[PDB]
Amino acid sequence: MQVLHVSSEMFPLLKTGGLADVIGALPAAQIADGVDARVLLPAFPDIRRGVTDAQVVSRRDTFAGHITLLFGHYNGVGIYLIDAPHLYDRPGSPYHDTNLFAYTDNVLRFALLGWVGAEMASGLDPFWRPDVVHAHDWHAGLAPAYLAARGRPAKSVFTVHNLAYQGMFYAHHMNDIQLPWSFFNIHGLEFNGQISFLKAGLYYADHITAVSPTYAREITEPQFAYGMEGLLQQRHREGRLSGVLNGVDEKIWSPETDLLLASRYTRDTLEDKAENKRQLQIAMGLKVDDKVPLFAVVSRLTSQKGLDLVLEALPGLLEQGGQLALLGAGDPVLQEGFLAAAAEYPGQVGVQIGYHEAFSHRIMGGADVILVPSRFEPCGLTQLYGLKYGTLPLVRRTGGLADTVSDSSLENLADGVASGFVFEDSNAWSLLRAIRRAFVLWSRPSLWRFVQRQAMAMDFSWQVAAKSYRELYYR
Repeated sequence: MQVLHVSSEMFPLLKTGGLADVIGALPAAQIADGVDARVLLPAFPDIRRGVTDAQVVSRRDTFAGHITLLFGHYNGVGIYLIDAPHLYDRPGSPYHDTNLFAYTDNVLRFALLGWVGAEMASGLDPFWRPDVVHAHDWHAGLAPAYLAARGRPAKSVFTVHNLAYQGMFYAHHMNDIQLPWSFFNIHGLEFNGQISFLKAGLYYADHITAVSPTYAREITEPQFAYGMEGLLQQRHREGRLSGVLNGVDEKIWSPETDLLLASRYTRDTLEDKAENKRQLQIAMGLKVDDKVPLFAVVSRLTSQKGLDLVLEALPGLLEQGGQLALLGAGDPVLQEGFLAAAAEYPGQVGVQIGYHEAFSHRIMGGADVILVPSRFEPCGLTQLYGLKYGTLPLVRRTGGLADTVSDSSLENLADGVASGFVFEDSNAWSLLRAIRRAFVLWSRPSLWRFVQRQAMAMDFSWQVAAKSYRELYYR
């Protein structure tokens, strides 16, 4: 089977969001799983620097200028690049000028991405054509549309990584992107008076995907849907809306090999995790002290994430002996409160304001618990890391989290399935209850170790996502 992924970025060559890890990690899983997967990306400069061996496949004109299709490999997976300097050769963020405004011609720039995707399905490359074009997020949102206009030469699945970015453009661009006029219709890429690459992808795709089974069900509810509820419910009725959980690259994230840690450890050497802790408390300003549970937060500081809730809970958490190390940024109000808390409880509350992937690993590897109290969770990733590192996640029961963590109930404990802590409601009382639960578990160290081994044993690798999508593709 032959899938072609169409996105706008790919770890590690270029990344601005979690989407790029998928594109960077899924296709290789697929390759090893019976699916011949390839990737089509704009030829952004540092996307291009990475593919040393690129060679020409075709030189063509376009409704947006001279493209020249290249092909080479990267870490063993086939990459196609749309070489189009007037469009793609730009320093700064591939999405905007130094002055932080989008590139006005962006519509042309990503319609192009879609169109090449669709063209691939019609044989733009004489040696290889995809059975399925897998389009990814609004950037590739038109690919399922161009496909439709070509009477669906290959099947298309579109996954939404960010229901939030609608990919809006003015209606009068209909005259530039070369799709059938009829497509600009509420039943089609029309959305609140404008074009929407997303509504496009959402409407035209043979089948749609969200990043988790439940967030898949979730977005059919109007609270979640950013106004796409109608379409979504329908695709659901029809059975062309499901969720597939994303994966975790063992190569980057994994306590056995993580070169960022004071000490690597395994599921049956958890005694080795202790220096990692010690070091963390140290590095963060916290009483070095192992008799006590260290709760971490590594997240954008926002309401969606639940940190207002963490802040309300804080005093209680501290009251019962715990400590908190936080690493993130976002809403001012929150930043204040957490600094205030550090000031108020120096030694047991330690707060870094900012962002820092290297340091997050040291956190992920030192902490005892990882707090993910989301009001809703589009990209349930943090908690997978926790599980993988044996640092038990405490999470709200929503999106990916609801699919990924097992509460430390007696049931789950005896069934050897418990892997963390869960709370139902989005208020501080219920969070506190899970916090309480954590201490109670903590105070029975052998059980704690029991649950960590369980967390660590769970398979949330890409090989899993691969199977899932493989199966999808054959339908």
